[PDB]
Amino acid sequence: KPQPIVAANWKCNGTTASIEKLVQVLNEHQIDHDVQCVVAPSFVHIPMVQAKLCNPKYAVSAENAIAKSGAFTGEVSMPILKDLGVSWVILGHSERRTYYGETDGVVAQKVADAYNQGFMVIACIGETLQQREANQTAKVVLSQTAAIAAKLPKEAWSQIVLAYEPVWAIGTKVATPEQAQEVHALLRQWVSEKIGNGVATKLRILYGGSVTAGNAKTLYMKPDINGFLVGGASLKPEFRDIIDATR
Amino acid sequence: KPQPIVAANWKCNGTTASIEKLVQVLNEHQIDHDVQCVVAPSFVHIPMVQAKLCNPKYAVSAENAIAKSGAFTGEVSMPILKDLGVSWVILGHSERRTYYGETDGVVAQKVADAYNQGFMVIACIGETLQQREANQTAKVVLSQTAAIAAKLPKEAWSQIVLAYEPVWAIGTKVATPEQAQEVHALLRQWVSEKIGNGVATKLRILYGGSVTAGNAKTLYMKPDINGFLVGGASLKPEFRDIIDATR
Ligand SMILES: [As]
Ligand SMILES: [As]
Repeated sequence: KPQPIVAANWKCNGTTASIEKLVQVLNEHQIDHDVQCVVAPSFVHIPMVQAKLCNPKYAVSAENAIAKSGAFTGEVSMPILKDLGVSWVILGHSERRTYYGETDGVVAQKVADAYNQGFMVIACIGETLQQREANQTAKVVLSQTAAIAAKLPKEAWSQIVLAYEPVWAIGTKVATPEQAQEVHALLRQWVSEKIGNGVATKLRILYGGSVTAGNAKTLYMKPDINGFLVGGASLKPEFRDIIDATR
Repeated sequence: KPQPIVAANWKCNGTTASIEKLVQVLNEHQIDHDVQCVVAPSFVHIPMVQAKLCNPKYAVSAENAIAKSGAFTGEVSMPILKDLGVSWVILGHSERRTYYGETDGVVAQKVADAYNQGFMVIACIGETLQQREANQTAKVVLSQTAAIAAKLPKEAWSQIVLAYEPVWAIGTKVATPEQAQEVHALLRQWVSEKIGNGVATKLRILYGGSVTAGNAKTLYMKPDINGFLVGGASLKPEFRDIIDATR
Protein backbone atom coordinates (compact mmCIF):
# COMPACT_ATOMS: atom_id res chain seq x y z
CA LYS A 1 0.00 0.00 0.00
CA PRO A 2 1.06 3.63 -0.48
CA GLN A 3 1.60 5.86 2.59
CA PRO A 4 -1.62 6.11 4.61
CA ILE A 5 -3.38 9.41 5.35
CA VAL A 6 -5.57 10.09 8.37
CA ALA A 7 -7.30 13.45 7.92
CA ALA A 8 -9.49 15.36 10.40
CA ASN A 9 -12.40 17.30 8.89
CA TRP A 10 -13.56 19.52 11.77
CA LYS A 11 -16.23 20.98 9.46
CA CYS A 12 -17.91 24.05 11.05
CA ASN A 13 -17.09 23.19 14.68
CA GLY A 14 -14.76 24.35 17.43
CA THR A 15 -14.05 26.94 20.09
CA THR A 16 -10.57 28.33 20.84
CA ALA A 17 -10.68 26.43 24.19
CA SER A 18 -11.78 23.07 22.71
CA ILE A 19 -9.19 23.39 19.91
CA GLU A 20 -6.37 24.22 22.35
CA LYS A 21 -7.22 21.11 24.44
CA LEU A 22 -7.55 18.74 21.44
CA VAL A 23 -4.39 20.00 19.74
CA GLN A 24 -2.43 19.38 22.99
CA VAL A 25 -3.71 15.77 22.96
CA LEU A 26 -2.70 15.40 19.26
CA ASN A 27 0.78 16.84 20.05
CA GLU A 28 1.27 14.38 22.97
CA HIS A 29 0.35 11.33 20.87
CA GLN A 30 3.46 9.33 19.78
CA ILE A 31 3.19 8.16 16.18
CA ASP A 32 5.98 5.75 15.19
CA HIS A 33 4.87 4.72 11.70
CA ASP A 34 4.83 6.38 8.31
CA VAL A 35 1.52 8.22 8.05
CA GLN A 36 0.50 11.65 6.80
CA CYS A 37 -1.91 13.18 9.31
CA VAL A 38 -3.96 16.22 8.36
CA VAL A 39 -6.20 18.63 10.28
CA ALA A 40 -8.72 20.80 8.43
CA PRO A 41 -10.20 23.39 10.84
CA SER A 42 -12.74 26.12 9.92
CA PHE A 43 -10.98 29.02 8.14
CA VAL A 44 -10.88 31.31 11.25
CA HIS A 45 -9.16 28.52 13.24
CA ILE A 46 -6.36 27.89 10.74
CA PRO A 47 -3.94 30.40 12.33
CA MET A 48 -4.29 29.05 15.85
CA VAL A 49 -3.97 25.45 14.56
CA GLN A 50 -0.83 26.41 12.60
CA ALA A 51 0.56 27.94 15.79
CA LYS A 52 -0.37 25.20 18.32
CA LEU A 53 -0.20 21.94 16.39
CA CYS A 54 3.42 20.77 16.09
CA ASN A 55 3.22 16.97 15.90
CA PRO A 56 5.57 16.47 12.92
CA LYS A 57 3.28 13.90 11.25
CA TYR A 58 0.71 16.61 10.53
CA ALA A 59 -0.10 19.20 7.91
CA VAL A 60 -2.86 21.81 8.13
CA SER A 61 -5.58 21.81 5.42
CA ALA A 62 -8.32 24.21 4.34
CA GLU A 63 -11.83 22.70 4.14
CA ASN A 64 -12.55 24.52 0.83
CA ALA A 65 -11.17 27.30 -1.37
CA ILE A 66 -11.83 29.29 -4.53
CA ALA A 67 -9.15 29.53 -7.28
CA LYS A 68 -8.51 33.30 -7.48
CA SER A 69 -8.35 36.31 -5.18
CA GLY A 70 -10.66 39.19 -5.93
CA ALA A 71 -14.21 40.43 -5.54
CA PHE A 72 -15.61 37.33 -3.85
CA THR A 73 -17.01 38.52 -0.52
CA GLY A 74 -16.80 35.82 2.14
CA GLU A 75 -14.67 33.33 0.19
CA VAL A 76 -11.04 32.35 0.72
CA SER A 77 -8.68 31.88 -2.24
CA MET A 78 -5.85 29.44 -2.96
CA PRO A 79 -3.26 32.19 -3.27
CA ILE A 80 -4.35 33.55 0.14
CA LEU A 81 -3.99 30.06 1.66
CA LYS A 82 -0.59 29.54 0.01
CA ASP A 83 0.65 32.86 1.40
CA LEU A 84 -0.59 31.79 4.85
CA GLY A 85 1.50 28.60 4.55
CA VAL A 86 -1.39 26.15 3.95
CA SER A 87 -0.60 23.54 1.30
CA TRP A 88 -3.52 21.12 1.66
CA VAL A 89 -7.15 21.64 0.73
CA ILE A 90 -10.31 19.50 0.80
CA LEU A 91 -12.48 20.02 -2.34
CA GLY A 92 -15.86 18.67 -3.43
CA HIS A 93 -16.97 17.57 0.05
CA SER A 94 -20.57 16.22 -0.17
CA GLU A 95 -21.83 19.12 1.96
CA ARG A 96 -20.50 21.57 -0.62
CA ARG A 97 -21.78 19.55 -3.56
CA THR A 98 -25.19 19.36 -1.75
CA TYR A 99 -25.73 22.79 -0.09
CA TYR A 100 -23.32 25.13 -1.87
CA GLY A 101 -23.71 24.54 -5.63
CA GLU A 102 -20.58 22.47 -6.33
CA THR A 103 -21.37 20.43 -9.48
CA ASP A 104 -18.90 17.81 -10.84
CA GLY A 105 -17.47 20.49 -13.18
CA VAL A 106 -17.07 23.12 -10.45
CA VAL A 107 -15.21 20.56 -8.29
CA ALA A 108 -13.07 19.44 -11.22
CA GLN A 109 -11.97 22.99 -12.01
CA LYS A 110 -11.22 23.71 -8.34
CA VAL A 111 -9.05 20.57 -8.18
CA ALA A 112 -7.09 21.55 -11.36
CA ASP A 113 -6.61 25.10 -10.00
CA ALA A 114 -5.42 23.75 -6.63
CA TYR A 115 -3.03 21.35 -8.43
CA ASN A 116 -1.68 24.20 -10.58
CA GLN A 117 -1.09 26.32 -7.48
CA GLY A 118 0.92 23.59 -5.69
CA PHE A 119 -1.63 22.10 -3.30
CA MET A 120 -2.04 18.58 -2.04
CA VAL A 121 -5.73 17.93 -2.70
CA ILE A 122 -8.24 15.69 -0.91
CA ALA A 123 -10.89 15.42 -3.64
CA CYS A 124 -14.17 14.05 -2.36
CA ILE A 125 -16.62 11.87 -4.28
CA GLY A 126 -19.70 9.84 -3.28
CA GLU A 127 -23.21 8.82 -4.19
CA THR A 128 -26.46 9.59 -2.38
CA LEU A 129 -29.05 7.21 -1.00
CA GLN A 130 -31.26 7.81 -4.05
CA GLN A 131 -28.37 7.08 -6.42
CA ARG A 132 -27.29 3.91 -4.56
CA GLU A 133 -30.80 2.53 -4.44
CA ALA A 134 -31.14 3.20 -8.20
CA ASN A 135 -28.00 1.05 -8.75
CA GLN A 136 -26.00 4.10 -9.89
CA THR A 137 -23.05 3.85 -7.45
CA ALA A 138 -20.47 3.06 -10.17
CA LYS A 139 -21.75 5.64 -12.65
CA VAL A 140 -21.85 8.43 -10.04
CA VAL A 141 -18.47 7.98 -8.34
CA LEU A 142 -16.75 7.30 -11.67
CA SER A 143 -18.46 10.33 -13.27
CA GLN A 144 -17.27 12.56 -10.38
CA THR A 145 -13.74 11.13 -10.58
CA ALA A 146 -13.67 11.33 -14.42
CA ALA A 147 -14.61 15.02 -14.32
CA ILE A 148 -11.56 15.67 -12.11
CA ALA A 149 -9.29 13.39 -14.18
CA ALA A 150 -10.19 15.16 -17.42
CA LYS A 151 -8.63 18.39 -16.12
CA LEU A 152 -5.39 16.82 -14.83
CA PRO A 153 -2.10 15.89 -16.47
CA LYS A 154 -0.73 12.46 -15.49
CA GLU A 155 1.98 13.91 -13.21
CA ALA A 156 -0.74 15.77 -11.15
CA TRP A 157 -1.82 12.54 -9.43
CA SER A 158 1.14 12.65 -7.04
CA GLN A 159 -0.76 15.61 -5.52
CA ILE A 160 -4.28 14.05 -5.54
CA VAL A 161 -5.90 12.04 -2.77
CA LEU A 162 -9.42 10.67 -3.29
CA ALA A 163 -11.91 10.47 -0.44
CA TYR A 164 -14.93 8.23 -0.88
CA GLU A 165 -17.93 9.55 1.07
CA PRO A 166 -20.78 7.04 1.25
CA VAL A 167 -23.31 9.92 1.39
CA TRP A 168 -26.04 7.27 1.29
CA ALA A 169 -24.98 6.13 4.83
CA ILE A 170 -24.12 9.55 6.30
CA GLY A 171 -27.10 10.74 8.37
CA THR A 172 -29.65 8.36 6.82
CA LYS A 173 -28.16 3.45 6.82
CA VAL A 174 -24.96 1.68 7.84
CA ALA A 175 -22.03 1.23 5.44
CA THR A 176 -20.07 -2.03 5.96
CA PRO A 177 -16.30 -2.37 5.48
CA GLU A 178 -17.05 -4.74 2.55
CA GLN A 179 -19.27 -2.08 0.92
CA ALA A 180 -16.49 0.47 1.37
CA GLN A 181 -13.86 -1.84 -0.13
CA GLU A 182 -16.09 -2.63 -3.10
CA VAL A 183 -16.27 1.10 -4.01
CA HIS A 184 -12.54 1.69 -3.40
CA ALA A 185 -11.67 -1.30 -5.63
CA LEU A 186 -13.95 -0.03 -8.44
CA LEU A 187 -12.28 3.39 -8.23
CA ARG A 188 -8.77 1.90 -8.24
CA GLN A 189 -9.57 -0.35 -11.21
CA TRP A 190 -10.94 2.59 -13.23
CA VAL A 191 -7.87 4.71 -12.47
CA SER A 192 -5.63 1.77 -13.40
CA GLU A 193 -7.40 1.26 -16.75
CA LYS A 194 -7.97 4.88 -17.84
CA ILE A 195 -5.05 6.78 -16.24
CA GLY A 196 -2.33 4.16 -15.58
CA ASN A 197 -1.38 1.25 -13.37
CA GLY A 198 1.54 3.14 -11.75
CA VAL A 199 -0.83 5.97 -10.87
CA ALA A 200 -3.44 3.52 -9.48
CA THR A 201 -0.84 1.77 -7.31
CA LYS A 202 0.38 4.99 -5.65
CA LEU A 203 -3.02 6.68 -5.32
CA ARG A 204 -4.39 7.17 -1.81
CA ILE A 205 -8.12 6.46 -1.68
CA LEU A 206 -9.46 7.43 1.74
CA TYR A 207 -12.67 6.21 3.35
CA GLY A 208 -14.87 9.15 4.39
CA GLY A 209 -17.84 7.37 5.95
CA SER A 210 -18.30 6.95 9.70
CA VAL A 211 -14.82 6.13 11.09
CA THR A 212 -14.42 5.16 14.76
CA ALA A 213 -11.88 3.48 17.04
CA GLY A 214 -14.17 0.46 16.70
CA ASN A 215 -13.97 0.11 12.88
CA ALA A 216 -10.75 1.84 11.80
CA LYS A 217 -8.53 -1.26 11.95
CA THR A 218 -11.13 -3.39 10.11
CA LEU A 219 -11.46 -0.74 7.38
CA TYR A 220 -7.71 -0.21 7.00
CA MET A 221 -7.19 -3.97 6.59
CA LYS A 222 -9.09 -3.71 3.25
CA PRO A 223 -6.66 -3.77 0.31
CA ASP A 224 -7.99 -0.60 -1.41
CA ILE A 225 -8.46 1.63 1.66
CA ASN A 226 -5.50 3.92 2.37
CA GLY A 227 -6.74 5.81 5.41
CA PHE A 228 -9.55 8.13 6.36
CA LEU A 229 -11.28 11.47 6.06
CA VAL A 230 -12.76 11.50 9.54
CA GLY A 231 -15.82 13.54 10.50
CA GLY A 232 -17.21 13.44 14.06
CA ALA A 233 -14.58 11.31 15.79
CA SER A 234 -11.89 13.79 14.60
CA LEU A 235 -13.15 16.33 17.19
CA LYS A 236 -12.31 13.78 19.92
CA PRO A 237 -9.14 12.18 21.40
CA GLU A 238 -10.45 9.07 19.55
CA PHE A 239 -8.75 10.44 16.44
CA ARG A 240 -5.46 9.12 17.91
CA ASP A 241 -6.87 5.54 17.91
CA ILE A 242 -7.87 5.98 14.24
CA ILE A 243 -4.31 7.03 13.40
CA ASP A 244 -2.96 4.04 15.38
CA ALA A 245 -5.16 1.76 13.23
CA THR A 246 -3.09 2.55 10.12
CA ARG A 247 -0.04 0.89 11.61
CA LYS B 1 -27.19 62.41 11.57
CA PRO B 2 -26.49 59.26 13.60
CA GLN B 3 -22.87 58.16 14.20
CA PRO B 4 -21.13 57.50 10.87
CA ILE B 5 -19.59 54.14 9.92
CA VAL B 6 -16.70 53.66 7.53
CA ALA B 7 -16.28 49.94 6.82
CA ALA B 8 -13.54 48.18 4.84
CA ASN B 9 -14.63 45.15 2.82
CA TRP B 10 -11.34 43.51 1.82
CA LYS B 11 -13.32 40.79 0.03
CA CYS B 12 -11.04 37.87 -1.02
CA ASN B 13 -7.77 39.85 -1.06
CA GLY B 14 -4.62 40.18 1.02
CA THR B 15 -1.27 38.71 1.94
CA THR B 16 0.14 38.64 5.49
CA ALA B 17 2.76 41.23 4.36
CA SER B 18 0.28 43.61 2.68
CA ILE B 19 -2.09 43.35 5.67
CA GLU B 20 0.71 44.05 8.18
CA LYS B 21 1.71 47.21 6.23
CA LEU B 22 -1.86 48.50 5.78
CA VAL B 23 -2.86 47.84 9.40
CA GLN B 24 0.21 49.82 10.58
CA VAL B 25 -0.98 52.77 8.43
CA LEU B 26 -4.53 52.45 9.88
CA ASN B 27 -3.08 52.35 13.44
CA GLU B 28 -0.98 55.52 12.80
CA HIS B 29 -3.95 57.50 11.48
CA GLN B 30 -5.33 59.97 14.09
CA ILE B 31 -9.12 60.03 14.12
CA ASP B 32 -10.55 62.82 16.31
CA HIS B 33 -14.26 62.53 15.55
CA ASP B 34 -17.01 60.12 16.48
CA VAL B 35 -16.98 57.38 13.85
CA GLN B 36 -17.24 53.60 13.97
CA CYS B 37 -14.60 52.13 11.67
CA VAL B 38 -14.77 48.49 10.65
CA VAL B 39 -12.42 46.11 8.84
CA ALA B 40 -13.74 42.89 7.30
CA PRO B 41 -10.81 40.70 6.18
CA SER B 42 -11.09 37.21 4.62
CA PHE B 43 -11.78 34.59 7.33
CA VAL B 44 -8.14 33.32 7.52
CA HIS B 45 -6.92 36.91 8.11
CA ILE B 46 -9.27 37.67 11.01
CA PRO B 47 -6.81 36.48 13.72
CA MET B 48 -3.89 38.54 12.46
CA VAL B 49 -6.15 41.60 12.04
CA GLN B 50 -7.48 41.14 15.60
CA ALA B 51 -3.88 40.97 16.80
CA LYS B 52 -2.35 43.88 14.80
CA LEU B 53 -5.14 46.41 14.43
CA CYS B 54 -5.47 48.48 17.62
CA ASN B 55 -6.79 51.87 16.47
CA PRO B 56 -9.58 52.25 19.06
CA LYS B 57 -12.11 53.50 16.49
CA TYR B 58 -12.21 50.07 14.86
CA ALA B 59 -14.01 46.77 15.18
CA VAL B 60 -13.26 43.61 13.19
CA SER B 61 -16.06 42.11 11.04
CA ALA B 62 -16.60 38.81 9.23
CA GLU B 63 -17.52 39.12 5.53
CA ASN B 64 -20.20 36.37 5.84
CA ALA B 65 -21.36 33.66 8.24
CA ILE B 66 -23.84 30.81 8.63
CA ALA B 67 -26.17 30.66 11.69
CA LYS B 68 -25.20 27.33 13.31
CA SER B 69 -22.11 25.21 13.87
CA GLY B 70 -22.16 21.68 12.54
CA ALA B 71 -21.71 19.60 9.41
CA PHE B 72 -21.13 22.48 7.01
CA THR B 73 -17.72 21.83 5.45
CA GLY B 74 -15.96 25.07 4.52
CA GLU B 75 -18.38 27.48 6.22
CA VAL B 76 -17.87 29.59 9.33
CA SER B 77 -20.64 29.95 11.93
CA MET B 78 -21.82 32.83 14.11
CA PRO B 79 -21.09 30.99 17.35
CA ILE B 80 -17.53 30.31 16.11
CA LEU B 81 -17.08 34.02 15.30
CA LYS B 82 -18.53 35.07 18.67
CA ASP B 83 -16.13 32.73 20.49
CA LEU B 84 -13.26 34.25 18.48
CA GLY B 85 -14.31 37.73 19.68
CA VAL B 86 -15.84 38.97 16.40
CA SER B 87 -19.07 40.92 16.90
CA TRP B 88 -19.68 42.37 13.43
CA VAL B 89 -20.70 40.58 10.25
CA ILE B 90 -21.52 41.64 6.68
CA LEU B 91 -24.54 39.71 5.26
CA GLY B 92 -26.24 39.68 1.86
CA HIS B 93 -23.34 41.26 -0.04
CA SER B 94 -24.24 41.39 -3.78
CA GLU B 95 -21.46 38.91 -4.57
CA ARG B 96 -23.09 36.37 -2.25
CA ARG B 97 -26.59 37.09 -3.53
CA THR B 98 -25.20 36.73 -7.12
CA TYR B 99 -22.65 33.85 -7.00
CA TYR B 100 -23.46 31.94 -3.82
CA GLY B 101 -27.25 31.39 -3.74
CA GLU B 102 -28.27 34.04 -1.18
CA THR B 103 -31.93 34.87 -1.95
CA ASP B 104 -33.80 37.65 -0.06
CA GLY B 105 -35.12 35.00 2.37
CA VAL B 106 -31.72 33.41 3.00
CA VAL B 107 -30.26 36.86 3.75
CA ALA B 108 -33.21 37.76 5.98
CA GLN B 109 -32.82 34.62 8.07
CA LYS B 110 -29.06 35.13 8.38
CA VAL B 111 -29.65 38.70 9.61
CA ALA B 112 -32.23 37.55 12.23
CA ASP B 113 -29.86 34.78 13.40
CA ALA B 114 -26.95 37.25 13.64
CA TYR B 115 -29.17 39.69 15.58
CA ASN B 116 -30.27 36.90 17.95
CA GLN B 117 -26.65 35.94 18.56
CA GLY B 118 -25.58 39.50 19.48
CA PHE B 119 -23.95 40.75 16.28
CA MET B 120 -23.82 44.19 14.77
CA VAL B 121 -24.94 43.53 11.20
CA ILE B 122 -24.10 45.31 7.94
CA ALA B 123 -26.99 44.07 5.79
CA CYS B 124 -26.45 44.70 2.10
CA ILE B 125 -29.11 45.48 -0.49
CA GLY B 126 -29.01 46.70 -4.10
CA GLU B 127 -30.46 46.37 -7.57
CA THR B 128 -28.78 45.17 -10.76
CA LEU B 129 -28.37 46.97 -14.06
CA GLN B 130 -31.28 44.97 -15.52
CA GLN B 131 -33.51 45.88 -12.57
CA ARG B 132 -32.59 49.59 -12.67
CA GLU B 133 -33.17 49.86 -16.39
CA ALA B 134 -36.58 48.17 -15.93
CA ASN B 135 -37.48 50.92 -13.41
CA GLN B 136 -37.50 48.41 -10.53
CA THR B 137 -35.01 50.14 -8.18
CA ALA B 138 -37.63 50.92 -5.49
CA LYS B 139 -39.34 47.53 -5.64
CA VAL B 140 -36.04 45.61 -5.43
CA VAL B 141 -34.28 47.46 -2.60
CA LEU B 142 -37.51 47.73 -0.61
CA SER B 143 -38.28 44.02 -1.19
CA GLN B 144 -34.77 43.08 0.05
CA THR B 145 -35.10 45.38 3.08
CA ALA B 146 -38.69 44.22 3.82
CA ALA B 147 -37.59 40.57 3.86
CA ILE B 148 -35.04 41.45 6.58
CA ALA B 149 -37.50 43.68 8.48
CA ALA B 150 -40.14 40.94 8.60
CA LYS B 151 -37.82 38.77 10.72
CA LEU B 152 -36.80 41.50 13.19
CA PRO B 153 -38.36 42.90 16.34
CA LYS B 154 -38.33 46.72 16.61
CA GLU B 155 -35.51 46.77 19.19
CA ALA B 156 -33.22 44.79 16.75
CA TRP B 157 -32.63 47.89 14.61
CA SER B 158 -30.07 49.29 17.07
CA GLN B 159 -27.91 46.39 15.79
CA ILE B 160 -28.67 46.79 12.03
CA VAL B 161 -26.76 48.88 9.52
CA LEU B 162 -27.95 48.97 5.90
CA ALA B 163 -25.49 49.16 3.02
CA TYR B 164 -26.82 50.21 -0.37
CA GLU B 165 -24.81 48.63 -3.20
CA PRO B 166 -25.61 50.14 -6.59
CA VAL B 167 -24.84 46.78 -8.28
CA TRP B 168 -25.93 48.39 -11.55
CA ALA B 169 -22.81 50.67 -11.40
CA ILE B 170 -20.34 48.15 -9.94
CA GLY B 171 -18.25 46.72 -12.80
CA THR B 172 -20.64 47.76 -15.60
CA LYS B 173 -21.96 52.70 -15.45
CA VAL B 174 -21.25 55.54 -13.02
CA ALA B 175 -23.43 56.20 -9.97
CA THR B 176 -23.74 59.91 -9.03
CA PRO B 177 -23.99 61.21 -5.45
CA GLU B 178 -27.54 62.41 -6.31
CA GLN B 179 -28.49 58.88 -7.47
CA ALA B 180 -27.08 57.47 -4.24
CA GLN B 181 -28.98 59.98 -2.08
CA GLU B 182 -32.22 59.29 -3.94
CA VAL B 183 -32.00 55.57 -3.00
CA HIS B 184 -30.94 56.28 0.61
CA ALA B 185 -33.88 58.71 1.03
CA LEU B 186 -36.37 56.14 -0.36
CA LEU B 187 -35.02 53.53 2.08
CA ARG B 188 -35.19 55.94 5.04
CA GLN B 189 -38.74 57.00 4.17
CA TRP B 190 -39.91 53.37 3.95
CA VAL B 191 -38.31 52.52 7.31
CA SER B 192 -39.89 55.64 8.83
CA GLU B 193 -43.37 54.73 7.55
CA LYS B 194 -43.38 50.95 8.12
CA ILE B 195 -41.07 50.47 11.13
CA GLY B 196 -40.99 53.85 12.94
CA ASN B 197 -39.66 57.39 12.73
CA GLY B 198 -37.33 56.93 15.74
CA VAL B 199 -35.85 53.85 14.08
CA ALA B 200 -35.46 55.69 10.74
CA THR B 201 -33.70 58.63 12.41
CA LYS B 202 -31.07 56.46 14.13
CA LEU B 203 -30.53 53.99 11.28
CA ARG B 204 -27.15 54.05 9.54
CA ILE B 205 -27.54 53.64 5.78
CA LEU B 206 -24.11 53.24 4.21
CA TYR B 207 -23.20 53.83 0.58
CA GLY B 208 -21.52 50.75 -0.92
CA GLY B 209 -20.80 51.92 -4.47
CA SER B 210 -17.39 53.14 -5.62
CA VAL B 211 -16.03 55.28 -2.74
CA THR B 212 -12.79 57.24 -3.21
CA ALA B 213 -10.90 60.12 -1.59
CA GLY B 214 -12.30 62.14 -4.50
CA ASN B 215 -16.02 61.53 -3.78
CA ALA B 216 -16.28 60.61 -0.09
CA LYS B 217 -16.87 64.15 1.19
CA THR B 218 -19.46 64.87 -1.54
CA LEU B 219 -21.31 61.63 -0.73
CA TYR B 220 -21.21 62.15 3.05
CA MET B 221 -22.67 65.65 2.63
CA LYS B 222 -25.92 63.98 1.42
CA PRO B 223 -28.54 63.99 4.20
CA ASP B 224 -29.36 60.24 4.03
CA ILE B 225 -25.81 58.84 3.67
CA ASN B 226 -24.23 57.80 6.97
CA GLY B 227 -20.88 56.48 5.78
CA PHE B 228 -19.51 53.77 3.55
CA LEU B 229 -18.96 50.11 2.83
CA VAL B 230 -15.75 50.54 0.86
CA GLY B 231 -14.48 48.02 -1.67
CA GLY B 232 -11.24 48.62 -3.60
CA ALA B 233 -10.01 51.81 -1.93
CA SER B 234 -10.19 50.01 1.47
CA LEU B 235 -7.08 47.98 0.51
CA LYS B 236 -5.16 51.27 0.21
CA PRO B 237 -3.97 54.06 2.58
CA GLU B 238 -6.75 56.05 0.82
CA PHE B 239 -9.17 54.49 3.30
CA ARG B 240 -7.89 57.05 5.85
CA ASP B 241 -9.06 59.93 3.58
CA ILE B 242 -12.50 58.28 3.33
CA ILE B 243 -12.71 58.15 7.13
CA ASP B 244 -11.60 61.81 7.32
CA ALA B 245 -14.49 62.70 4.97
CA THR B 246 -17.05 61.77 7.66
CA ARG B 247 -15.87 64.59 9.89
AS1 LIG C 1 4.57 22.94 19.67
AS1 LIG D 1 -1.34 47.75 18.70
